[PDB]
Amino acid sequence: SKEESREFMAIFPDIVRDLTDAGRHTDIPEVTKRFAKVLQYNVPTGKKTRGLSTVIAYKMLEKPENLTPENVRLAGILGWCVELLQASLLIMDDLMFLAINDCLHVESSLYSVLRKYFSHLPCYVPIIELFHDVNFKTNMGQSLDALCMKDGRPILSQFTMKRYSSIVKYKTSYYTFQLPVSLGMYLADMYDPEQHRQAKTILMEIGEFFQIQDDFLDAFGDSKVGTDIKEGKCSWLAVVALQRSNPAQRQIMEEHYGRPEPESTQIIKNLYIELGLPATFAVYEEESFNIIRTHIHQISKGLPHDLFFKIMKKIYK
Amino acid sequence: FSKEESREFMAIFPDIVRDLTDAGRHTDIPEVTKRFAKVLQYNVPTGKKTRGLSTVIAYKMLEKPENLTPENVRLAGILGWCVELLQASLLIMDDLMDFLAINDCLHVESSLYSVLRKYFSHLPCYVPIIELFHDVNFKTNMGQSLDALCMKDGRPILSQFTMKRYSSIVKYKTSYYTFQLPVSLGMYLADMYDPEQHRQAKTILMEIGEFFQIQDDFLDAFGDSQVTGKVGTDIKEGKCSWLAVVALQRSNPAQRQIMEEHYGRPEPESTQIIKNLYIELGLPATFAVYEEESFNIIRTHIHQISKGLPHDLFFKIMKKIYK
Ligand SMILES: [Mg+2]
Ligand SMILES: [Mg+2]
Repeated sequence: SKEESREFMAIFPDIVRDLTDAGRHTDIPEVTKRFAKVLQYNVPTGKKTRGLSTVIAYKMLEKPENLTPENVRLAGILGWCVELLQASLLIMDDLMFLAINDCLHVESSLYSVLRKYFSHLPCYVPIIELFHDVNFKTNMGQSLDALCMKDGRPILSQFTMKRYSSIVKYKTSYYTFQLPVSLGMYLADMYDPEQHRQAKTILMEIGEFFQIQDDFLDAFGDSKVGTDIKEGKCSWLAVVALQRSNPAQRQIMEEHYGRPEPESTQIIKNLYIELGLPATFAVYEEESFNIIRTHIHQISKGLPHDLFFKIMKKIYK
Repeated sequence: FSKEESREFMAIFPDIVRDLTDAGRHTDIPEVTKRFAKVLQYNVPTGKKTRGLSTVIAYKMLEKPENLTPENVRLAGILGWCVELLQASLLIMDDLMDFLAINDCLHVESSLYSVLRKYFSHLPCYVPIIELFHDVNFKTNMGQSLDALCMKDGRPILSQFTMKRYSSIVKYKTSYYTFQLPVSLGMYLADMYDPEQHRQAKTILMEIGEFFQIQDDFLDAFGDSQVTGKVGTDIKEGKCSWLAVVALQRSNPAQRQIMEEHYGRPEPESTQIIKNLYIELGLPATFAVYEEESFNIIRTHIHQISKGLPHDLFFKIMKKIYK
């Protein structure tokens, strides 16, 4: 809603003041002034889907009578901590020392925000541990992604659906889907590991569709102009292409996948069309939607079905 | 450090590797975990481990003798390895900025929080220790940013080379994680939470940290390469060195123009011109006076140490740096 978006965006200026203009580090004003610009440039622009998802999750997990402006604001601050992590990850991926240090500094700042607003609450240690664990798992995901590339060349023998599913889970789904919902759960004082486990099984399945759709639209979407083929990325399209390819089609992937020449991108796009990847994606979208929806209906305990259907409608519709 | 202290500390390392890579977790991604074990083994346990062993020595000299069990000294060792994980992440990053990727650097640092949760999450010192690592991380980042702001394009900004800025760089970039972190970890593991005690320690440790870096800066230009086993490149790299800061303080207009023209140039001739100016400006004699004056100030601050802190810990740390 407009009200949700506006109240969330209104928190950002207070976070910048907390990190750069709170009377700390008085001997190095040039660094804190510059850090405020780094935050202002890199963190609050474009869509804040992960941050707003944290507030939505909290609103639908908490007891209606506990949903106070103060508590919704705490959910918003957790949302901004997720956006500080998102900004650190985006900046690094765009860069790939002053630039690199800025990404580490943005990520490090979220723990200062957690200490200021949550150190006095029971959810403090669970939330800190969640951020630590998600950071470790994200690093493992980036490492698996990099093990699909040798020199500047994609290793197509590594492009298996099993490896693809693991990359998406660790590199993307944990911090994009699990982190917002688990933060909402902890702020609502839901600590039952079985509740977090059940949420995870669903959110990892939604996360996999989210990235497969992103991969499909990289090549077949209507105008950014997608560069997955050029960059030799382990994309769902490349994985399914290798499954469906005859030896002659496999040779085309080996020769042209991950080449910089615009003709090589066109050759791969044409092969994807020849292999019927658009039709294969259409079938996956319908079947995955139906399968996840069945799994949400089987969700027991005090987990609201409503939250997972809302997340689905955002991604699928 | 004693033979027993060193051997007991080194015995912990293979456990931390198994804890992080071979304890039944991340069952679906064995290629990544097997690789990460090699990243830890190849980068973390090699060389001197001064910061890690300093954490152990700090704990042993701060804790009540009756509480110094093998189990507690082993927890001090695990905290020391958490400092060495941080140190390995910073050293890998320095080497990449001059096989391993940037992501490995992030992964090695992230792993220390997994070790902290495993071994300390049950103790009252847990949140203080986590918050100390978070704060030292943020301050180290600020130090690295301040250091980077002394360079514009590929050239040093000599107007930025002030003693005030140099002192702030050494404090935030180096002294907090190298000197404060080991001692504050030792204090927290000994259930010493008094901010006055942490601040008393900090006053001394930041003074030791400043001499540590000033001596390192001096030896970069004036050290014996065959003795130190490294050829110094601070002049070529245009680093905000104590030598450069003091040179600019002592320089007449003609001497300053030599720094403007030749400081941070790749040509070996330019390194010799700057070294000759450092000799002309009496930087060796200035360093000798500083070493004597700083030793005496630090020795007195340690003699004066209060808040029930042990003077012998800080004398041991000082003695190691001044030799
Ligand atoms: Mg994409
Ligand atoms: Mg040096």
